[PDB]
Amino acid sequence: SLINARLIAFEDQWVPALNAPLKQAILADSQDAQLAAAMTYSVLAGGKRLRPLLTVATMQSLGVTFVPERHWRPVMALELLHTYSLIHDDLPAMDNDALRRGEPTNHVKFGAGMATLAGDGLLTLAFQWLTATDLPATMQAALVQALATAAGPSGMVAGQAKDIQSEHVNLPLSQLRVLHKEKTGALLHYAVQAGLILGQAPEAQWPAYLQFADAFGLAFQIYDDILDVVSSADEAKNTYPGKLGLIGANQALIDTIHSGQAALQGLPTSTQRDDLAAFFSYFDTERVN
Amino acid sequence: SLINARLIAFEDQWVPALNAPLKQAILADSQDAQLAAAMTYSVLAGGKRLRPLLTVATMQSLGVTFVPERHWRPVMALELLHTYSLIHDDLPAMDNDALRRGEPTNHVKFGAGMATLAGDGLLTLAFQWLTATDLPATMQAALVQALATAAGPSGMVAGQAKDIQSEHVNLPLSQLRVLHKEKTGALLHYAVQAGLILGQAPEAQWPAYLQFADAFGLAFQIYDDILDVVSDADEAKNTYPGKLGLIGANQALIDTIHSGQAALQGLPTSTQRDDLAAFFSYFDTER
Ligand code: DMA
Ligand code: DMA
Ligand code: DMA
Ligand code: DMA
Ligand SMILES: [Mg+2]
Ligand SMILES: [Mg+2]
Ligand SMILES: [Mg+2]
Ligand SMILES: [Mg+2]
Repeated sequence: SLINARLIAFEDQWVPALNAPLKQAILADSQDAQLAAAMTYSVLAGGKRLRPLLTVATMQSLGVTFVPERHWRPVMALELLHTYSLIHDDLPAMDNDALRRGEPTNHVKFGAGMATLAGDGLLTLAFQWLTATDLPATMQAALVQALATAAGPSGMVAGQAKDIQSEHVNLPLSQLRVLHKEKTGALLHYAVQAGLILGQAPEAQWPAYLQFADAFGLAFQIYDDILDVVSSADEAKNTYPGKLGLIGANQALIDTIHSGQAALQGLPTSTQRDDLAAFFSYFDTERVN
Repeated sequence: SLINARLIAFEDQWVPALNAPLKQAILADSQDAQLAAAMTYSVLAGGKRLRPLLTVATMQSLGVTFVPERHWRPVMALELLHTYSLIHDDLPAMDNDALRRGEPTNHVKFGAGMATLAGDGLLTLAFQWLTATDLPATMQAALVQALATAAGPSGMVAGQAKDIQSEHVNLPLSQLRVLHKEKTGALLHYAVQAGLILGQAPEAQWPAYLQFADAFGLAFQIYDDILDVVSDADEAKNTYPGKLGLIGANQALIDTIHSGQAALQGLPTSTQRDDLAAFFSYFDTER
């Protein structure tokens, strides 16, 4: 399948705009040079910025204008948190990886101690950024509650815990779904949820947007599993192609994409919702072939 | 002695009360039993709870009584974050310690990976707990901003980064002071600031409360340095006894206690003065 021209236009506008203030902001909110450099290193090493892009596309789809002085820190808090999860995931105690985002991993460059602290620093800074701007306190509190719920011991960290415990266990698919929903699903759910909070989405619209979000999070993970096989064994077993075969994984991807599209078709049509729908064109459903 | 009995009586009442809902609360907020066990193990292994005790003492000195439905999760959020910091500090990549709070460290019991996640889980859960009750949103947001500022890369974590970077380095005292204010001062400053927030302290009283908070946090560190040195050469040099000798360190402790007592004198009522002053009795006995 092909990437939608809408999505190309959207990322060309937003990726550089979201990225530009990162280095100055992280440094401004730090009181240690090396810590600042370590946190920034992992954030700037690369990244599709899928999570904050989703937040912005959600906001736009609610007719709400992104204002950098009000919205940039809260939106990019999610990217700080996502980046922290990657630093800790690569650590010697965890996955013990040498490369991340095409660069040496944080601990290889700074030491395992400083890498651990860079992760802790980014996790914490995320909550400072959610509450750093002139947004209503009700909206700030809702963001914090949502992010902590998505990121913590019922969400991303629970998923990471399950991953430790499943390292040499061939999981049934039903159990793998629960793991995925915590480990990767929850921050993608939050990405959209944050846009609903910032855009003050009427309550009646929440189910359709969040069904879209959950479907996007599931498609993301199935595609990541597919990419692990096609692109450049016991943990390969706990993947969609590991459970279902490559064709079966790709059928799951196709079904999930359609399910998310169907969810959004519940809301009134608009060009901005067409932009949001177009995020599914990130997933090439012909990559298996 | 009398003042010491006052502090001990406060702790005997409040520590069991504050601890009681912890196991059930952490479990309710988790979706992995092993993770919950690892988080709960380090929180319940012990701890003087000085940080949430300071919050309670501050709020009640301002005339706001502790209400469990409103206040328990937000107050104990500070203790979850404090506990996270200890777990990560003990890790093989950091201090590589075998015992914490009278028990084997988290990574000895659960492994380094799960201990790292237990710290991450506690840090994140702290922010959920701050915003978990139905306190006014202005208060919730103020607590989150204050805690993240105290705990993050300008506060605690920055203090920890300076500690890594000074492992085999003889720091000048002026640098050591900055390191201390970040590493241990910041969360103790927050302990009192959280009480000002929850107690809706009048704005003119903030300076006296926070001068007290800073003196307490400074004294806490000097006392910790003193006790470490009493109970190789690279370890001891970046401490108060290392810089000033044990006599000078003790003189610094005594002067800092007096400064904190002086700060409290600027509060408008005797009841406020006496409530927080009992915390300096902590230094009058041994651990
Ligand atoms: C499974 C998982 C969470 C992978 C990293 O996420 P990503 O593919 O969005 O990475 P990046 O942030 O590097 O684009
Ligand atoms: C929350 C998080 C960072 C998950 C990454 O999981 P993984 O180790 O399966 O993916 P990757 O190959 O990106 O490390
Ligand atoms: C240097 C430092 C922050 C030590 C632990 O503080 P603490 O003595 O308050 O620990 P506990 O929570 O075990 O009472
Ligand atoms: C924030 C934090 C946990 C600091 C620990 O300092 P330390 O390692 O000197 O104290 P301890 O002797 O309690 O590990
Ligand atoms: Mg990994
Ligand atoms: Mg992993
Ligand atoms: Mg230590
Ligand atoms: Mg240490």
